[PDB]
Amino acid sequence: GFGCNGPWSEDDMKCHNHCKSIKGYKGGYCAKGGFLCKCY
Amino acid sequence: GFGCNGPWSEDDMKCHNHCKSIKGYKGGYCAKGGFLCKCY
Amino acid sequence: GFGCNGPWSEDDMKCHNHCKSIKGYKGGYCAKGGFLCKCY
Amino acid sequence: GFGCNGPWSEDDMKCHNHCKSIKGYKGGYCAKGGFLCKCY
Amino acid sequence: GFGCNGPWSEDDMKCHNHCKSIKGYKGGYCAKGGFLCKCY
Amino acid sequence: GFGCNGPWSEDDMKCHNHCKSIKGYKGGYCAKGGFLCKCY
Amino acid sequence: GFGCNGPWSEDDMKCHNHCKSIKGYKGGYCAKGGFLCKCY
Amino acid sequence: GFGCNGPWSEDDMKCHNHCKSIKGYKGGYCAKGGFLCKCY
Amino acid sequence: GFGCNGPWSEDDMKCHNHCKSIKGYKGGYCAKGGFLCKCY
Amino acid sequence: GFGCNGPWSEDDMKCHNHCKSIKGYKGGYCAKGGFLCKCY
Amino acid sequence: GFGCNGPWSEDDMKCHNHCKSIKGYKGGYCAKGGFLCKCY
Amino acid sequence: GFGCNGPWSEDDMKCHNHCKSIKGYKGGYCAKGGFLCKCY
Amino acid sequence: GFGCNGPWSEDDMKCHNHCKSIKGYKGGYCAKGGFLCKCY
Amino acid sequence: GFGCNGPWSEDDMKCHNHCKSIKGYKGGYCAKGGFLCKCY
Amino acid sequence: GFGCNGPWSEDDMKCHNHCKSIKGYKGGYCAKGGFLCKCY
Amino acid sequence: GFGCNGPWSEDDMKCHNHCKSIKGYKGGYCAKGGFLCKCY
Amino acid sequence: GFGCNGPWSEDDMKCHNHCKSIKGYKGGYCAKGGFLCKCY
Amino acid sequence: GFGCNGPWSEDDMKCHNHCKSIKGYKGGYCAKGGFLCKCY
Amino acid sequence: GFGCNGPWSEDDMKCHNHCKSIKGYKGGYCAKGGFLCKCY
Amino acid sequence: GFGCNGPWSEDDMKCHNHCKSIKGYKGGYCAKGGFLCKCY
Amino acid sequence: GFGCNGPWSEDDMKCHNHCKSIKGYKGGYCAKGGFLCKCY
Amino acid sequence: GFGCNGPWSEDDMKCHNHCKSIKGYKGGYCAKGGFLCKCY
Amino acid sequence: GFGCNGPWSEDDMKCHNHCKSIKGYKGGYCAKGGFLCKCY
Amino acid sequence: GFGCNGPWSEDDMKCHNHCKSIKGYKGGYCAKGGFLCKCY
Amino acid sequence: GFGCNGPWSEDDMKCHNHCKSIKGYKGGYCAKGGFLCKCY
Repeated sequence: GFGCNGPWSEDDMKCHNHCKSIKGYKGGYCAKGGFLCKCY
Repeated sequence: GFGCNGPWSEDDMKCHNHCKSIKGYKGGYCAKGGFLCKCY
Repeated sequence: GFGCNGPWSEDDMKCHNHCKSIKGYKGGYCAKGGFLCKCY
Repeated sequence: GFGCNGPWSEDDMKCHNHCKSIKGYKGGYCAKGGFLCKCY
Repeated sequence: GFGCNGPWSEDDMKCHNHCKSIKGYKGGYCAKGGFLCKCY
Repeated sequence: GFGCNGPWSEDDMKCHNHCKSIKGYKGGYCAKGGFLCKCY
Repeated sequence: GFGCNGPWSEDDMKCHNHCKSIKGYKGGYCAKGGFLCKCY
Repeated sequence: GFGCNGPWSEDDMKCHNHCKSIKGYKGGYCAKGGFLCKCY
Repeated sequence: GFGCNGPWSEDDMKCHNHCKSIKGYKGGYCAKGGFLCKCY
Repeated sequence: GFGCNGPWSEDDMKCHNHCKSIKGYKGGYCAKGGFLCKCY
Repeated sequence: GFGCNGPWSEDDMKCHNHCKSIKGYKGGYCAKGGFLCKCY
Repeated sequence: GFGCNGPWSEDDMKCHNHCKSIKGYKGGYCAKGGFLCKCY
Repeated sequence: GFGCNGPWSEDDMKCHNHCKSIKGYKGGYCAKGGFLCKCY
Repeated sequence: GFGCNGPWSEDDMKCHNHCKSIKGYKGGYCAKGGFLCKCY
Repeated sequence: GFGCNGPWSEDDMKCHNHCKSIKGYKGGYCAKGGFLCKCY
Repeated sequence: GFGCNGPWSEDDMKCHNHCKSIKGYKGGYCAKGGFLCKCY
Repeated sequence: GFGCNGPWSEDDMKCHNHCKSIKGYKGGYCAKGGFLCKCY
Repeated sequence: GFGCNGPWSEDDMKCHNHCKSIKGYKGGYCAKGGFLCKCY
Repeated sequence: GFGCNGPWSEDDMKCHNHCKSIKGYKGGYCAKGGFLCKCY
Repeated sequence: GFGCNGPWSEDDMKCHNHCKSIKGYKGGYCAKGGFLCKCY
Repeated sequence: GFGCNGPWSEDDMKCHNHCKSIKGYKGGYCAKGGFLCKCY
Repeated sequence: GFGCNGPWSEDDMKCHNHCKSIKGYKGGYCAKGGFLCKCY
Repeated sequence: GFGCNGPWSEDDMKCHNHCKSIKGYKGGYCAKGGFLCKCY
Repeated sequence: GFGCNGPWSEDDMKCHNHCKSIKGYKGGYCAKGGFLCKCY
Repeated sequence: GFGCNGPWSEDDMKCHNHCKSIKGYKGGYCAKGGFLCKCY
């Protein structure tokens, strides 16, 4: 979810913004080859 | 199922929430290129 | 069949349940881009 | 034909059964986005 | 024409048979979402 | 809208032209698997 | 409803406008393969 | 547009031919997971 | 084109065979993540 | 081809089995990042 | 985001240009194996 | 095969378990940069 | 496995923690150039 | 960019040619493990 | 882990900083040829 | 280029053969840790 | 760190320049066989 | 080539066996720090 | 070979054990600066 | 072995401790220019 | 730096030429066991 | 050990300091041609 | 340079041959403990 | 230490200068056959 | 050359045998402190 949907993803930052909603995380990215919102 | 339906999927967390319904799993994602609810 | 009908599919588990009807298979999913009930 | 008629298709296996009528094919599915009986 | 008439189509192969009437084509299907006899 | 209507869409550029009607956008396309006019 | 009626839909924005009638939503589209007014 | 319509696309080269209509481009392809005519 | 259509591609060798139609090329494959017939 | 189709590939050994069909090759794999049947 | 989308990325410099938008950074690249816009 | 599918691989031990099925081998790993089940 | 997946690995300690599950081993690392969980 | 895209890179010399476009540089290569066009 | 990931490592000091988290250690480095966070 | 692409390189001699195309050079190799065709 | 990364290091002086940032040190080098920024 | 590929090399003796294919040479090894098949 | 692979070697005794497989030799070591299994 | 690995050796006493495991030997050192565990 | 990079160094004279850039020095060499450009 | 590592040794006094840790010894040095910490 | 590279040197006579290129010198050798081409 | 490192020593006077740092000593030299800084 | 390579030399008689290849010489040895094949 959060937009991590492979080639059909769109740069909506939903993964990034959602990850930003958690303390200790300054961003997120589509891991698992573009299919998981992984927060860091 | 559980919303893992490729480009026609919608961020309903149905995969994630369904995976959450099992002990030992803190989330889920659309593996198999967005076509399988894989729990982790 | 078994519900693997692209965007018009509904999460009826018919693919999954049908795949469950075979020994050695613990689930199924809509492969071929959501148009084939592939059992695993 | 053979039931591959998009959202108006019904799970009659007509595509699958028809494909089964040919040697070397163990099934069929509605390719072309649910509008062609493709045998495999 | 040739039977490609959406949900009111009937599996008369008229699209398929008509497409078969042309060299280089081994079949046909109701493209444009079930409303055009497309030959292949 | 704007023609993004899945397989029944027609190449009327209505999505593209409509997107062109907004500053900063040089085109548009049928995202959400062909069912949303997404402007870019 | 709201115009999400598959190939017989017309670009009346009824889905879009209806979705606009709810706070937090900047548009809507015909999900479920053109048969549900999904608001976003 | 230009035929980039996901699984319902047909190999009409409309994307490719349209891209060919621009200097500096020797072809085109359906990017965005088969839903955008991207010229190169 | 030539069958390079992501998950909805089918192993028709159309990319490969089409690439074979050019001197100096012994095959082809679906580059750009399965969305371009790249000849080699 | 031969199943080398990125994340949408399935472990059908089609690449491997196809490579096995050539003398001097004891297997094959999806090179080019999972998008080419490379025989060895 | 910013185009870092694995094999489906396109050389749009969106990662690079976006990274350029920050002082002290003269470029960017798709780290995490092509799935994160890392600025440098 | 056997799960050696680059970033889209999942830790199913299919490579490892498959390699275990051969005498003289105590494990396996995804060589060729994560795209070949190499047994050892 | 155990997370040793080259550039797509994530610092989940799965290799390390898994290695810790064996007596005589105080850690593990991704040998074979980041593609094997080697325990020490 | 410039083709430095890991395993999905193609030998288009785009990195090399782009680097050649700068005085004092006689070539370029995909540093950062194949993910950065580094000029030399 | 801790960033010791061969050529795909980035100078995040994660190895160094992590090693700093232990008494008696004034730094760390990527031993085992860049694939192990060794503390000193 | 010329096949010097780290772990995803294949023994195509493209580096070697390309280097052979220059007088005074009897071979080539993937320097820079497998990421540059260096001629000698 | 600081560029001391074995064969994948690049002559960026990051080790040297970083070492220069400390009083009493007129340079630095990649000790530990090219894997530690040692200041002198 | 011949397997001399740094940490991603595998003990396939391809360097050694290839060197054995030349008179006056009783073996070979991966010189240039594991990146050249040097025959002796 | 036989594990003599520079810094990426692991103490598998493969060089030593392999050397032990020859009469007159009571051990082996990684000569040529850790890149040749030399038997003694 | 036993840590005698040239410049990439680390002062783990593995050579020394291993040599200590034999009667008549009070230590060991990396002979052959740092590439052999010689016991004394 | 300046090419003094152990076994991965290449005879680019970068150490030598760089040392030549200073008055009183007629050459340079890779001291510290091939890991420091020492000028003389 | 203790830093007695031939040309790759660094003047860390580890040999000397370690030797100092024993009564009756006022220093140490790298005997065996720079490859053994000999205490005196 | 000229092959004087410690244990990783190879008997290429590059030091010797290079020294031969100067009048008054009948050979050369790797002085400075195998790390300088000294001509005589 | 202090530069007394056999053939790999360099005339840095580190032995001499270090010896000069002690009253009653007007110099130092590399005793023990070039492997000990002996002060006099 | 000819094996006169300091502590990393091996008793290959290459110096001796090479010296034997000249009339008036009954042997050779590694002069210059083990770094020159001197014939006598």
